[PDB]
Amino acid sequence: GMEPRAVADALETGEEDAVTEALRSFNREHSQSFTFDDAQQEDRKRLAKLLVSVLEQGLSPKHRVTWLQTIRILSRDRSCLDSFASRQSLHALACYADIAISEEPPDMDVLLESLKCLCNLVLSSPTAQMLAAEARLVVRLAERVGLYRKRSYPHEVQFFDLRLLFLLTALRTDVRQQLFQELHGVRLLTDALELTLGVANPLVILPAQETERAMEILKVLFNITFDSVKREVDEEDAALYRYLGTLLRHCVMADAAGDRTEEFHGHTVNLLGNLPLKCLDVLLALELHEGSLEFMGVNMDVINALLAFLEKRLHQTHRLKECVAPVLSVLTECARMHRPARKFLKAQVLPPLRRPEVGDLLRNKLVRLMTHLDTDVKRVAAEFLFVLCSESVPRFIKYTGYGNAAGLLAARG
Repeated sequence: GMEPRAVADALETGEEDAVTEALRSFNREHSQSFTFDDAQQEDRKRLAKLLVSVLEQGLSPKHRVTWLQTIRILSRDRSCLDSFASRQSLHALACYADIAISEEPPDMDVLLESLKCLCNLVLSSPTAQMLAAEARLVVRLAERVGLYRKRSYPHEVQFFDLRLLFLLTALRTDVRQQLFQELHGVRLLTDALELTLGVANPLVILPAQETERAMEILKVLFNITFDSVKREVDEEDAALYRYLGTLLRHCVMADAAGDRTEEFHGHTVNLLGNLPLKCLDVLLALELHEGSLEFMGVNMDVINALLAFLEKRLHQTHRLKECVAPVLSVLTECARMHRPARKFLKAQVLPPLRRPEVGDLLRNKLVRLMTHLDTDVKRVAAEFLFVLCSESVPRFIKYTGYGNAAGLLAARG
């Protein structure tokens, strides 16, 4: 086909017409991933060195898309990734992605292809991660995310904008902190989540690509809130998180296209686990439609859905039981906040019957978690049933058996 040597040699040939066709021929074959060959390792490296020197000096406006395409393809290789991880190479991409604090009109295809290059370099090059922080790309990247309602940007550039935001905040502590503290990240991404859901008549089904965007938003929101929320929050912050929690309540009650409904709820529940737990009362504020689950004059659709997610997530896991802790701690706080919730979950999880650990029952799988290797999963499992048991040690011992309940009574002191 179009080998990397022949593309390199075509570049050593000075004619711009053969380099244009040889790049397009290379961009057609190697666009998919199974074209990757360990035999063409060095020939891909020497071609990157040729292209990078053009990029950090300026790409001609004509055929600019095909030049970024070959770099986006070569950026999938960890060997050629170094050559582009330079201060001016990443400044060129940031300018073509329009997030470089330069302009102070957009070709949507050059804009998107640059974003995919930055995502590949930031993903695996710690030098690119450092230089992207230093270039403060998060500033105008968060700004474009806030103008998504005014500026009709395509789905692809919206997805890779949010993915780069995800990669920057996951891989750089400083960028994660300035999105939260200086760039109003929670409030900004909360508005982006609502726009992506079409909320404000509940949301029942989310389209395939609106789900893809919303999951990435939930991932960035998880990053900037995982350790930055004090839970001793302002009255203004408590309203912001209660607003965000209301959006997550819609996600809990909704469905996504494809099989993504499982991943979609997991991201939702993960974010709920980061909220100030007094803001979780929003989960119980859902007013009673008729077409509901009712318990003691309170809507229990939300808590039934979380319970369903717990029972499903409990089945799939074998040794990654950590992914069950977020829904457990959300359901535990509801049972503390609410009395009809404490009583509804007690009937569903620990119904009066007549061997606490043996069995395929939900009560049995939970008691098995009280004897576990992870210290957090074993504590959230016991605390859940303990709260459901009205925090009574004798009743707590009856349902869980004393052998399993000894850890909770000893650790609590």
